[PDB]
Amino acid sequence: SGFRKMAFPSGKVEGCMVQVTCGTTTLNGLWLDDVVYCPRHVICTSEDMLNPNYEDLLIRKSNHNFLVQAGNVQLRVIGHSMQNCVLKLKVDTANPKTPKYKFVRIQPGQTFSVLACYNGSPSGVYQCAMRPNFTIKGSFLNGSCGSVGFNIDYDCVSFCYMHHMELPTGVHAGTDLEGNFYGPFVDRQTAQAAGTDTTITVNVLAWLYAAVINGDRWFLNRFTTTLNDFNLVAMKYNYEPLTQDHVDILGPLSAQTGIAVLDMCASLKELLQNGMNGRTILGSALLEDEFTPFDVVRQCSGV
Amino acid sequence: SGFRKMAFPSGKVEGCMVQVTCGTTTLNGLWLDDVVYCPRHVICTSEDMLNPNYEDLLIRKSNHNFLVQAGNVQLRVIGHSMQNCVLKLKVDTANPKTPKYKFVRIQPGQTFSVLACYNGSPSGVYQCAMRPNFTIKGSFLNGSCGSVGFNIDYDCVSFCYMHHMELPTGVHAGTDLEGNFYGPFVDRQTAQAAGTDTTITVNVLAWLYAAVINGDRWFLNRFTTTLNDFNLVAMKYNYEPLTQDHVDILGPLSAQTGIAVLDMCASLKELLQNGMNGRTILGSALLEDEFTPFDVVRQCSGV
Ligand SMILES: *C(=O)[C@H](C[C@@H]1CCCNC1=O)NC(=O)[C@H](CC(C)C)NC(=O)[C@H](Cc1ccccc1)NC(=O)/C=C/c1ccccc1
Ligand SMILES: *C(=O)[C@H](C[C@@H]1CCCNC1=O)NC(=O)[C@H](CC(C)C)NC(=O)[C@H](Cc1ccccc1)NC(=O)/C=C/c1ccccc1
Repeated sequence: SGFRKMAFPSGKVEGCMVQVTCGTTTLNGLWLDDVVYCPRHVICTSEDMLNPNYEDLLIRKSNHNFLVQAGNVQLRVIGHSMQNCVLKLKVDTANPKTPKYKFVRIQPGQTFSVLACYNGSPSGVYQCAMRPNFTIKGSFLNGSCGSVGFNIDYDCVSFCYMHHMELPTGVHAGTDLEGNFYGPFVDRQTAQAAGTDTTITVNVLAWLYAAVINGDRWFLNRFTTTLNDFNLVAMKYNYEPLTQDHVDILGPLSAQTGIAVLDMCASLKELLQNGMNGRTILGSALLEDEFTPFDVVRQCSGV
Repeated sequence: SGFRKMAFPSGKVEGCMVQVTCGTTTLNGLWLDDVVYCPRHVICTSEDMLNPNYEDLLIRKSNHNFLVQAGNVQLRVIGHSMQNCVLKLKVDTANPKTPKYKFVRIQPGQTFSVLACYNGSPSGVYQCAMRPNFTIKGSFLNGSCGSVGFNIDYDCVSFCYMHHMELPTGVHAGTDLEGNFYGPFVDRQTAQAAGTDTTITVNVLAWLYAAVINGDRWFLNRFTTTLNDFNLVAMKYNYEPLTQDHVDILGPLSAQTGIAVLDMCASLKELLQNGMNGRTILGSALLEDEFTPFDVVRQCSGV
């Protein structure tokens, strides 16, 4: 028993982290085979933060402008290119620690582990969800760029996030590993706003099932609702619409607990309209939406 | 900026996990140099559970009754001994991945990272605190015994916890790596109940400082209190007494924010007496007590 915000074991990714310096700017790089991936804004100066044209800063760079350090071993850069908002630095050594890996782009509402690093050295690991507005609520300080997000399936690391920036609201924005930003953000010093966020309804339901599996039952009731009547309540509270595919995805948790999805929806509607009246669910006084149905099944395997 | 429950990178410990089987019972072991450490209840059977004489059970075992597997490689057990509630299995191979390490026993109120494992294979990593009643609120299923808790300083792994059991309340109990239980628990079958828990006051104050560092300021006030008057309120709400050493430990966070410790205590008193009136702090509607002052400093480093 127990339910915790759990990250994937980070060992396979730790072996991929290097330090990339260009000018007086240092950040993190991801070393896979003979390529190091890093945010392209490593080539920017104090003087070009509002109007940066990145082909040219790049055209004006040479291979020797990039110092790549793996531990205390210097890697020789033998080629450089831009891929959207990331740089690909070809180095003269394939990383012997390269895991089996994939570059996947994730969907809002999906979760991943972040390995926070500074100067190529990992600091900590934690779980994040991609918000409906394509930001993430992380923990990132100056020097955290090149910190990657990932999932692991058996021995294959699916990289999904590279960190680039913090917004004025304190939330975080980045790219997939092809260098394409999540959301309407750009790698400039512009104060940018994300759109309005919403709550990931299917995840809240999954976490309620986690609660039941773990013995928290006080919020259950006889009642059931229709999908239509639930979604009318959901939109009033800034919750995302629940689709039939969401209902289907919750099937296995529904079967394990014997609580029909639309029954659990009736509990959620009451929680939304009444609050908790001083009680907690799995140690929380708020409704939690950063656990996917997969996250619950993986962790609550067998109770 | 940002504040998350963050675990240490788990790579160094992943390289130490093995699978230990004796009879029909499989659990995890910790392989350091030429010794594998595991819970001694691996040698118990279905019908000796309520009070095994472990020491009778061990004299009846031989080296070949213990099968140890590191990945896909069987390790030969060449010796076995009991140290309190753990077993030391001497193997014929020193683990080439052994980090610099220490066996430390932690205090209630301190935190550590848990690498949850099954069949010698790591599943996830998360942060735990040792409760004042010597339990931990973890996520542990059947097969997770022998999973370890640890902190990392520089590149030295300080192991502090090995998992043994779940209490009827759903919380978890284990030993240090010398096999001595945290708290009044035994690796046998009784009606084991935790003693009454309390909230870790110094940690709540540390987390309030993290909140300020991260721009959550609504709970601040212009009052200050005396340590005596605060501790009278703390005792009323099941909070641990705040000592002058606690105030001293909070010094650096006090200086960084310019909020004197006893001023922050005045905010905490009002939070305890009024609640939050529907507001949140660092995304929480409850007062969080599983971040130490060190956890905050290390993460809210330089704003
Ligand atoms: C890379 O390591 C770094 C990480 C972020 C910086 C520190 C805070 N948390 C982080 O994750 N990424 C950047 O520095 C990035 C470089 C750009 C994309 C070229 N910039 C930022 O993240 C933010 C964007 C921003 C700009 C203006 C307002 C609000 C957000 N830049 C800053 O935070 C700097 C703000 C600043 C500096 C000096 C004086 C006043 C304000
Ligand atoms: C080792 O892997 C295992 C992990 C725990 C078991 C599964 C639940 N979560 C865990 O962390 N540790 C044990 O199995 C341990 C072995 C003892 C110490 C020799 N036992 C337990 O953790 C609990 C103790 C307990 C016993 C009775 C009531 C409450 C708690 N044992 C059980 O959970 C088994 C309960 C049970 C089994 C079969 C029928 C009815 C109840």
